[PDB]
Amino acid sequence: SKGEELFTGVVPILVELDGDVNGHKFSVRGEGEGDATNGKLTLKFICTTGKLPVPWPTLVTTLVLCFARYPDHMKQHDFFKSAMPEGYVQERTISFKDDGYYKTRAEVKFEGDTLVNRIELKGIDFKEDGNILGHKLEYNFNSHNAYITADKQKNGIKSNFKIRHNVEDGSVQLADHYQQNTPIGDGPVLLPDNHYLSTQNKLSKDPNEKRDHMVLLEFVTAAGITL
Repeated sequence: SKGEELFTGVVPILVELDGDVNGHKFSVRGEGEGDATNGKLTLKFICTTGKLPVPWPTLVTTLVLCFARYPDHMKQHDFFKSAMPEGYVQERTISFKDDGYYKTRAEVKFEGDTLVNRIELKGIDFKEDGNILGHKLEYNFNSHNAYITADKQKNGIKSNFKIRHNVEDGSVQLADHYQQNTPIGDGPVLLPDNHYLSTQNKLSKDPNEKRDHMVLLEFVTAAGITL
């Protein structure tokens, strides 16, 4: 696609999330950069409203799939870049087993030289003293893969995948994601054959940062279509 040309190099990223979970209002701002040539993303996120009232790991998937590395033989299946620079809407429901759910709406698009992900998140039905409101999840993130399918009726893609969040007591908290993406513009996009994205996330802290924050390194690689 033409949009892929915008991703030859490292591109600055801005992420802005406004959230409301069981009426708890919070905001997150992230900045960093991404390189689709190796699928590498590096960002630092800060909660600008104080302590983040949900666990950082539960926001990773919400907080830019246009930076996935699509191998040469798969570039005709990269919807995310094909929608750029005008961008796409990414919507999810994320259902936490035995607990509440998030609904998210985001726009991912260029503003100048910078790729911006701006999200509104609503969480409801979370349990008092549960893993989410109680912050009982380990500060880590399991590698995972997520399958992408075309949604030709909406000129977009859809994906369903589960995230396993480790709980402090050794149990697992599943987060079942249902995702839809649709282009913002009316130009042609690439609707893919079935494939998957392979994602790894390293979560860390900045020793000099006093605010509640998350340093994230992510690799995202497309796979599942042989030459």
